[PDB]
Amino acid sequence: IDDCPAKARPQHIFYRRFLGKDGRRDPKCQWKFAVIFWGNDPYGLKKLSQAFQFGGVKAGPVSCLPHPPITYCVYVYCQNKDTSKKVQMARLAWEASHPLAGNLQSSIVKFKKPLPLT
Amino acid sequence: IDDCPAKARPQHIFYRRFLGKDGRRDPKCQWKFAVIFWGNDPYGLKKLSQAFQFGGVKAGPVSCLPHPPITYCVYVYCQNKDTSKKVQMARLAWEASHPLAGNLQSSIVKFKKPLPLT
Amino acid sequence: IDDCPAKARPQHIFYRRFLGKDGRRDPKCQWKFAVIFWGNDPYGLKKLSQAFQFGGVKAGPVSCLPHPPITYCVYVYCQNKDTSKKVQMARLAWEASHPLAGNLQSSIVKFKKPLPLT
Amino acid sequence: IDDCPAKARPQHIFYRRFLGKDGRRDPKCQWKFAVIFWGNDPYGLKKLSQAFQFGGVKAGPVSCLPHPPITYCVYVYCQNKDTSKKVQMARLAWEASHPLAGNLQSSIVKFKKPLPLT
Amino acid sequence: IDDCPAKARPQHIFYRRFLGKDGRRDPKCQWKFAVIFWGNDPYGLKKLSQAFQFGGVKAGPVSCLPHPPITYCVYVYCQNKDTSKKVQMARLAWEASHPLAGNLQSSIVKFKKPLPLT
Amino acid sequence: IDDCPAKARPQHIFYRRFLGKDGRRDPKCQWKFAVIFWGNDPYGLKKLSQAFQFGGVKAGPVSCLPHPPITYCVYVYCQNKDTSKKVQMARLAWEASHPLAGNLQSSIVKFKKPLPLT
Amino acid sequence: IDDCPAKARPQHIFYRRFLGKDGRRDPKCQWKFAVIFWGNDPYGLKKLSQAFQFGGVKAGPVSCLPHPPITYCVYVYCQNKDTSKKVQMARLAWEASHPLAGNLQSSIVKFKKPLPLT
Amino acid sequence: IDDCPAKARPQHIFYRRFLGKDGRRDPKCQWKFAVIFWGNDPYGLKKLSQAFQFGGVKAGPVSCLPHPPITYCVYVYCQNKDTSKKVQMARLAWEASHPLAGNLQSSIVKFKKPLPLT
Repeated sequence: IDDCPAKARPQHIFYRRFLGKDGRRDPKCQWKFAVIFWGNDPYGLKKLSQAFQFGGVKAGPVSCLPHPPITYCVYVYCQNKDTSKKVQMARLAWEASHPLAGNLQSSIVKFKKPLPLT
Repeated sequence: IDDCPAKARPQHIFYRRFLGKDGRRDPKCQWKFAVIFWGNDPYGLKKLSQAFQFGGVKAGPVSCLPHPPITYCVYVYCQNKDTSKKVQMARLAWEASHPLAGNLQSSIVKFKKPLPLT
Repeated sequence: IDDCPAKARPQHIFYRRFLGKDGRRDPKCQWKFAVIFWGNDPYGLKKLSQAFQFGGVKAGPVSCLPHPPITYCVYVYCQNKDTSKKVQMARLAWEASHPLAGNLQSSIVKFKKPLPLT
Repeated sequence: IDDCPAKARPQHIFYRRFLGKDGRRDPKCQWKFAVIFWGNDPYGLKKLSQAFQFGGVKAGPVSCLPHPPITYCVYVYCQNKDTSKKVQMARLAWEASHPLAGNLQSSIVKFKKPLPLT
Repeated sequence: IDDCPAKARPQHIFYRRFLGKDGRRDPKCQWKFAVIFWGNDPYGLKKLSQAFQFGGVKAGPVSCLPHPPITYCVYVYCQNKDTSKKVQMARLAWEASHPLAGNLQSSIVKFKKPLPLT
Repeated sequence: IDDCPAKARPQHIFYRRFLGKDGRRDPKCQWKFAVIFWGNDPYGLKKLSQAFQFGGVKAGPVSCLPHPPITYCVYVYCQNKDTSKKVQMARLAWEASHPLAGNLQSSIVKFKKPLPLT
Repeated sequence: IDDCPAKARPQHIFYRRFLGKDGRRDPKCQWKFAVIFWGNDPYGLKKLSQAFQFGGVKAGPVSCLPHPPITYCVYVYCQNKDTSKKVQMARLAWEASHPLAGNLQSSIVKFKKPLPLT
Repeated sequence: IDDCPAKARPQHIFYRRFLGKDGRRDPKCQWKFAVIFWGNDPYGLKKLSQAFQFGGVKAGPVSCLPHPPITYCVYVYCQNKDTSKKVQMARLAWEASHPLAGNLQSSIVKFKKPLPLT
């Protein structure tokens, strides 16, 4: 937690408690699952990206989405189907608990072939 | 919210924000789903029971469980499979956000035949 | 049977014969299943609750249901899907065989995560 | 009930109450389902055959089974999957309720193509 | 074949060739499957019943069907789903090959619980 | 039948009777299904190919198979899953009924995208 | 590649690179799968047939299709469901990359019983 | 094609031909599907990102992946399951056809909730 930059620490401590065992170091599992968080606010999305780094849950850098109002997004990568939806619920928890946090719309994601994270 | 007794109001306001549309008045849906919250603490379970009364989510009174340390439990009844697990996540959110709240272990529940709530 | 209070003994002896092996002591099985009996009559529901205590089948205390005419209910917890529906049929048997017994409407119940009874 | 011969009347009245709506006249349903009752006793099987004649449930005459102690059997034909298992439970009810009745072992049966009963 | 009565021998020799391995002595398999042959002609149905006796396929005696023109039927019991439909095709083969044989309408049958033949 | 060359007429008349409705002109159905007949004998396979031409069943010309003893094969194209296996049984019928006919080993075939026959 | 005739070598080298491991020598797998390429051009279909010979992928000789404009076709036999569709994509790749090549319409094929290639 | 920057034009023209109808303007479909291309080379990934912009297929900007040798990735978003795998095959086609192009490893991706592209 000391290693994680300060800005996302309030979030980090929250998610660390929220997720539990399914969020920390389950090597046997394969990572087939991620969850994309998209929002117009780059600031909060960066905080979210910093917020999730774990044994079972990792998040990439902030990224733009295809435009047919720029949409920014950050993918949050998980192990199983449980933690995939649980992270989605983890953020909504923070939004409800902490009103000052922005509202982010997200969808669960399933990958067929495994991803290179272990 | 004025009608709901005070003790569960902090919880109520939380869940009211957490759940959203799937937690309020969806008449078309049939109630096949509930979620049981079991814990040794009657006090917190009573607060939980008072906490959930909604259009899509209703909770019965506190009840004991069969003993082969008395276990108390309160069922929380939902509409669909989404709100069933979402309520389970809603409580865990409160526990993580508010540390002073007790730890309650729970399981999602599926009913075959419909239940008389509309 | 001597231990079980008298009032539910006529029922108990009935269910003991009706259920058989699937109703007595199957430890290998996990309890994912229960069956809720709801009715307006507290008296008969109490008798039902006393009636079911077994190795594979356990019943909690009488409990109220959420009101949008008070409805009382008693959950009857089972091991597998077979005994879950079989108990539902076991009560209907008693109602048909013994006319004096009240009419109780019930639904089979499925739980996702296991329940703490062994 | 007057038309049904006397010997199976005690059974008939029982099953008539036990089965209910799913046992009487549901024309929309197709008969894909039957249930075979096999036992060594021809006497009781004949009584069973006389016992089941209904709108949704019909039973053929007593019949022998292939021998690799003669086994006699009587098929009981139903509409849906509900009534198929319900009849199986209906007999077990009679055996438990009435001890003097013999013990009959039976299995539920599924037919792919429909059967000529309407 | 010498043991099998003469009348069904032309049929027997036919089915013996038609069915093959799946029709003779597969003990590992459980008998969940039968096929009912129903027809108005008792004579041909008796010949059919005599025609099928095998390691994997057995047929009971001729039996009547429930009447809402008497219908007679004979069940032919199999091991797996393959032989169940194969026997249905085996008879149709005989009808097409031998025109003098009567036309019999039949359906494949599935049993949930196993049957006492081994 | 007059149009079909003579050599396969004995077969043709057989299959015409064996197959019935599912073998003649069902336009609503899509052809997703064929059945491949492979054998070392080109002569009999040619007769088989001539034997099957129908509204619901069509057969292509005799063709070789990949060699890692030349294997010849002829595909027989059907409408639904019923007629696909039924044709497989139709040939086995001929082999059993008529001993002089050669023994041909075959497998049912399923195609994902539809085939250009209507 | 030296053994394969020259005309299909440009194709062969292409498919050899395109397919990879799933296209070369996987003995453990069973061949349940093929893919049929149909087209009006016999010339290109012959080139295609010569083009595919592999450890995991084999193609038979050019063959006609049933006519209710002669259609020629060549089946390409695979191991698993992956290579079945991959070959279909492999040809489309060649058509897009090399414009001079003809346009061939094809469908993936599934066989129930295994095929004699190993 | 004039609008698309030059560097990815050779790719663009290729994919435009490869994909066809399923790659251009199918509004009725919902976008549940994307495909992630990950590789160590930022240069080629940028070319890939520029290469895919279509009615049915859109690609976001180049993005990094979580590190437990920096991995860069670019997501390519599709409509249905067909185009999702087809794009994966579309790139492999280019790699096989054009050797000078780098080798990129990728996996198909499924999203539960729809994505905001129409």
